[PDB]
Amino acid sequence: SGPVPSRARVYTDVNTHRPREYWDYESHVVEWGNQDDYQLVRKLGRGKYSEVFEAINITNNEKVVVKILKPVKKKKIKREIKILENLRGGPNIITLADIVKDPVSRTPALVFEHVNNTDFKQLYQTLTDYDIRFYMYEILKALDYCHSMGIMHRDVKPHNVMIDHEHRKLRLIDWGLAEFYHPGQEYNVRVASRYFKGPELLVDYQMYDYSLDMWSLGCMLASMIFRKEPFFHGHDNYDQLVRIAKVLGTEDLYDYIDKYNIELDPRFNDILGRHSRKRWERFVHSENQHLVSPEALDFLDKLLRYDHQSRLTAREAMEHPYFYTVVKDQARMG
Ligand SMILES: Brc1nc2nn[nH]c2c(Br)c1Br
Repeated sequence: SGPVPSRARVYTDVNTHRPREYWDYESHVVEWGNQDDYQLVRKLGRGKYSEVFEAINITNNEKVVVKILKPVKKKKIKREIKILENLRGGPNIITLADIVKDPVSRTPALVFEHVNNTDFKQLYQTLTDYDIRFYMYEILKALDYCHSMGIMHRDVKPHNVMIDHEHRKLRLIDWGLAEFYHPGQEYNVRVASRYFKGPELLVDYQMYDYSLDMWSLGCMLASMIFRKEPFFHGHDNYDQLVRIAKVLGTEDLYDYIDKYNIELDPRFNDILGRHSRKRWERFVHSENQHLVSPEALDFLDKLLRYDHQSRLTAREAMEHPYFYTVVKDQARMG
């Protein structure tokens, strides 16, 4: 039988109509600068693919962020570099300032523009109802741009959103997992963080598209308005689907499985069970009532869908009543 093919409802062929140089990142030539132009000041943290430092550009004494890339295939380094240059100057996208290599260790490193970020473990506890709508609108500006540019982030989560709350600025960072969308291509489902993986990654459906980012965004919105971090708290990839199925119900899950003829892992046979689709009022209590509204629930409900085709696009999300007040204040400032 095999899975049913799928295509994105928006920006399906944008990369096809580009010159081959735009998406053929393997043939991209990189001009490696000298890392001596930067002096590391502080370690801002580290992850599985890189360790991040705050550095100073000794030529003009401006703050930058140096991200020393951990050993991955050069093909994947050019991918992140090509994507960052294609998205350069876009709304709420991090700005790649330079590409350098250590003269001694010869290790590649990326240099980004500095951001004054407050970690969401201290910031999301302080966000008002308006702040969530405002910053979600900013993330949506970034997602709509890169999707329109044929690029698919595949790792949307609070750790990858730097917010300057004093200046109300926001930047979407960490594009090491981003990929170009091409209709018909089957991608690796081993992407994104566990708590933000879309159902298509959990049931191993490889022909996904930009809508994968919209599920991750719905997981962020759910945790912010309900004050439950994370919202789907699974112990592994298989239990992650059971946590989703206990909220969105199992009826729409098996309809999704049947629609795309997805071969379900036999491990899911005994753990999914049968669950109803819970109304969002079960997650509202005295601590989060000021962040929940009929608009927030209607908007959240339209993001968290099994069928990736039925999720809102980034532009459709920006047109939701949930953002009406943010759009108006933006207009007068204009
Ligand atoms: Br500010 C800032 N903080 C980070 N923490 N991890 N990666 C980071 C990046 Br890229 C920037 Br820019």
